[PDB]
Amino acid sequence: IVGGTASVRGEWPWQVTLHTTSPTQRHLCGGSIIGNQWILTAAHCFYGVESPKILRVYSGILNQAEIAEDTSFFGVQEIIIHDQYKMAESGYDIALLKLETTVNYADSQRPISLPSKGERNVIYTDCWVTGWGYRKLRDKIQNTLQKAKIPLVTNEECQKRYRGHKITHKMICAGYREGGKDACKGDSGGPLSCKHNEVWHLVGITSWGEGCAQRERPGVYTNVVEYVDWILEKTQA
Ligand SMILES: O=C(/C=C/c1cc(Cl)ccc1-n1cnnn1)N[C@@H](Cc1ccccc1)C(=O)Nc1ccc(-c2nnn[nH]2)cc1
Repeated sequence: IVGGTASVRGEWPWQVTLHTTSPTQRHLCGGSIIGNQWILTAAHCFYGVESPKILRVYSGILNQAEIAEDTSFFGVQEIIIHDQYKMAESGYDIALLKLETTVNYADSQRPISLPSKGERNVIYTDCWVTGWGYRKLRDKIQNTLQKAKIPLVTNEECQKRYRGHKITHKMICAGYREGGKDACKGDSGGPLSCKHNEVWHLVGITSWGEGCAQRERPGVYTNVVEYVDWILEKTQA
């Protein structure tokens, strides 16, 4: 997260850190708890991942330093990637992880609500991006979970900033014209969370951008409301 600040324990309890163990254990991507056995994340996180056995999901984490060999984690039973997905920049950048065991909800770990199709006209004014990603294009994975409040921009605006791409209706963009606050490397798969009528909604999944926090280059996110039917179908199995 560029231009953000350290979060406090318990303020983003749907946020998880997904680790891979191959070739060695490290943070791979963010994710969001959406059900007792279900993490929603980005499809692009699973490049080269041939088995769910190498994945570990850690919940209730503020600092990566909390994760040692003796720290509890959730195993992954199955990775479900959208069948139209090919790469992040062309969309369908969404995936589900079915956990091996169930998350017992607490103030440290609880699900975020999905957006409603009836809310497509809602102007979300209180949106936050979170994660352990770089704080500059060249930086490193953060110990402490970061947060930044970032304004949504219209898809029409976003398209003008990425004329070499197609910004689709299943994408949503966020950023300042002058830059300075954005997701960055290591934040992908995590949530863009918007508070509306005193409830947090999972509006976006951190997906891609050209550089981090650059002038006239908003961050691009998977537009979650455009996938609620897909999420339902896949979780009903
Ligand atoms: O995490 C991201 C974020 C990309 C991104 C998203 C938005 Cl909304 C706006 C700008 C973005 N960036 C553009 N250039 N950098 N960020 N991307 C992942 C892509 C990816 C994930 C998994 C597998 C392959 C590729 C990444 O680089 N992740 C990442 C994770 C860890 C490290 C890392 N560094 N040191 N140790 N681990 C570096 C990069």
